[PDB]
Amino acid sequence: LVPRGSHMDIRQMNKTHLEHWRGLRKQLWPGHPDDAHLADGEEILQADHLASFIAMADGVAIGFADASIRHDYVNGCDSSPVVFLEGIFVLPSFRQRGVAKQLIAAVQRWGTNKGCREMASDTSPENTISQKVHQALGFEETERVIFYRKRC
Amino acid sequence: LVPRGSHMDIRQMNKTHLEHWRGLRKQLWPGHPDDAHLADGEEILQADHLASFIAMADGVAIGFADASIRHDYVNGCDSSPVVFLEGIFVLPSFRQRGVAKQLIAAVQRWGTNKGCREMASDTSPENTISQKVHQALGFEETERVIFYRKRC
Ligand SMILES: CC(C)(COP(=O)(O)OP(=O)(O)OC[C@H]1O[C@@H](n2cnc3c(N)ncnc32)[C@H](O)[C@H]1OP(=O)(O)O)[C@H](O)C(=O)NCCC(=O)NCCS
Ligand SMILES: CC(C)(COP(=O)(O)OP(=O)(O)OC[C@H]1O[C@@H](n2cnc3c(N)ncnc32)[C@H](O)[C@H]1OP(=O)(O)O)[C@H](O)C(=O)NCCC(=O)NCCS
Repeated sequence: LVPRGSHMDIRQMNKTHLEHWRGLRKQLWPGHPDDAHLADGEEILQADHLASFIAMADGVAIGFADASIRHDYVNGCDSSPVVFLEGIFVLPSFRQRGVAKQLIAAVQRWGTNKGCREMASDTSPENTISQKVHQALGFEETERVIFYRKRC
Repeated sequence: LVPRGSHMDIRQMNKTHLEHWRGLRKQLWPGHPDDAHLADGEEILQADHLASFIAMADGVAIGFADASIRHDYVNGCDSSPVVFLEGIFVLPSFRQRGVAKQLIAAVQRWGTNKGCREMASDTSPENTISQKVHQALGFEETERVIFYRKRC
């Protein structure tokens, strides 16, 4: 069978996606231990406010997005709760083809169905590609900020 | 009575502080309507996770701080929940005297007693004075980021 190509599926990560997801995520956060990633998957799966999305193509995972629902203050946002995009990543060899586009779309649709008026997100200044992408997908830059931590 | 000066009290904003607080806050967020500020005071007062602190000096309000407890992800933080410093402001004519220092201290002590391992905060790049202050009070700059919003 050849006149076509071979479909891509954006699916919500359930437990049978845990290794595909872990595999891609190790490349978004190289520095976060396999154990850590596993812990996270468990947490995500079970939580009402956490969701992930995997973009499967011909039985393999080529991109994912990590969304959460924020009930706290959220830089540049007017309403609550907010659908935040915590992490999105598409295998190099599949970028600029609308994958992250669909992934982000499925993170919006999830957050809409969960009450969220706005889909927030964030990126690093050194991340120009990320910055552009956000703009291309209709995200408006709201504010830039510096964060601090102090132990209690 | 003269050999001394005249004590300053950092107190947690209850309802009999609502106009002193509103008065100072109008100068942190000029652009937020008196109505809005009032709404906020009500909300703060009643919520388990919201707290404010007023620095009273000789019966008048000279500085305040707005803290919240964050249960969502928090840029540059390792634990949850986090005591976030949403807003701090000290009348011009009282800065550089340790007021914000005590105010921030009382926001830490509140957030400690509420489980928080870390006290987070944030500021704008154009805010050099804020930036310095944070450093002086032992806050380490964790990360800088750009935020985005998209409607759902
Ligand atoms: C951000 C990232 C997920 C984008 O993936 P993607 O597959 O390239 O996304 P899309 O192809 O759907 O791009 C959507 C839009 O961004 C633009 N864009 C994508 N890649 C771009 C690039 N590398 N440089 C400039 N513009 C780019 C597309 O042209 C545009 O399409 P449009 O014609 O509808 O405007 C990224 O490439 C990634 O996979 N790697 C690093 C992870 C990262 O940056 N994370 C961000 C938050 S954690
Ligand atoms: C940030 C602000 C609250 C500081 O108030 P403050 O009364 O001056 O704070 P403190 O005097 O307790 O200062 C603590 C430390 O910061 C330093 N500092 C204070 N003001 C400073 C200034 N104007 N320039 C440089 N360093 C400064 C103090 O020297 C230092 O004391 P230390 O000897 O213990 O290191 C500010 O001045 C304010 O009131 N106005 C604008 C509001 C704002 O910037 N908000 C920030 C987050 S919403």
